Amino acid sequence: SVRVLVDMDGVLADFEAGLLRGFRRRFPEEPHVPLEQRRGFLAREQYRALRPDLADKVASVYEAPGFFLDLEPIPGALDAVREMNDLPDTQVFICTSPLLKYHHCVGEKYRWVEQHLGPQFVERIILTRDKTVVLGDLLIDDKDTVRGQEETPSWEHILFTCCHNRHLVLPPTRRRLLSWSDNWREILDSKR
Amino acid sequence: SVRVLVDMDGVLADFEAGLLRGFRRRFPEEPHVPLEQRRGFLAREQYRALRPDLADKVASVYEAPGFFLDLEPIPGALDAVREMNDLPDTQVFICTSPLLKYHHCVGEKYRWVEQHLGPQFVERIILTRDKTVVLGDLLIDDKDTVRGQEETPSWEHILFTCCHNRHLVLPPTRRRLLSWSDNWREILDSKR
Ligand SMILES: [Mg+2]
Ligand SMILES: [Mg+2]
Ligand code: NA
Repeated sequence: SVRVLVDMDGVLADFEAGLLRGFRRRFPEEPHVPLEQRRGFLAREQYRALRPDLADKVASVYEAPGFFLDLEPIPGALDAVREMNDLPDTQVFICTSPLLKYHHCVGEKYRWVEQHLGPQFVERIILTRDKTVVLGDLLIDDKDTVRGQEETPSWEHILFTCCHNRHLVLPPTRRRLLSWSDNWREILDSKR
Repeated sequence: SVRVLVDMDGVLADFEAGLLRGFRRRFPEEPHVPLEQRRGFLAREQYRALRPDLADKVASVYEAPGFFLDLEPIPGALDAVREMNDLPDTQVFICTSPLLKYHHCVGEKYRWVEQHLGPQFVERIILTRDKTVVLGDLLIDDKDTVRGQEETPSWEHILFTCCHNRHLVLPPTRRRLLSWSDNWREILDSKR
């Protein structure tokens, strides 16, 4: 059996697109960061660098009620996770971190899964700020480094390509998924 | 470092006492199950056995807004988890399962931890319906058996005594903690 931990923001749910659209809607006069100029995992810090007052503004978008509930799916993501879940000798968990400002994030993530993937996938959510203490064979995640209390996680991190990580070049000893069309089944097969 | 997974309901937060209190307040005419007569992990099924329509009435208590937020702490629990978190070479996570009816459970659990233990402990929450895929040395949990996709969890389950499990007689292979005034430090030491 192969256990796949599938990240939520940037892999199933399009956080970055949601952030930019909410920022453009609520702060139309201010400078913004086009998606393909994004660099680094923390959008708030790139906005701060653009202009100091933008840090709190962009935070207000992703901390607002409804923000997580209303995110659009990543193309191909929901079909892929459905397909993956239905493979023999495969199990899937959705392994996601809440924001530090958790209040409108935790419940909305559960509802987003319920609505987009259904009740069977709600039961496969793991909410944690430390993914390294979750046992699995693979972690598909857009964060460029996934760190925590286990120095040597059980899983292999598969970087899922996203605007903020596109610029990185992995060494030949590592693998990137370019998108959900980039033959994920072969990565799972390497663990069988 | 020894990593201790600490359950929430029945170990930190007194679910059973809150359930009974809420049931007696909402349904003051109805028969109830005194805590000392509780048997089996799921109160709802004991109520169903008492009279079939009581099952849904008890569920309406623990599904109501505020139910989780308003639980009282288990005696000694908050002090013990504070002391444990500060021990040298010791890691604590709060590892808790949401209800299937998650809506008024997930956010309320985060707020309960924030209020009773503080923001830093909120970062130590792991929400999962499968605790067997969480890495640790020890799981302190009142559920009589803790099962999931790993047939042999990394952790040793320490059964935390609660009204519903007290009469359970276990083989000497399974260890029990009678309360937070029992010798939990020795159990941690047995893994160092
Ligand atoms: Mg992500
Ligand atoms: Mg419990
Ligand atoms: Na399957």
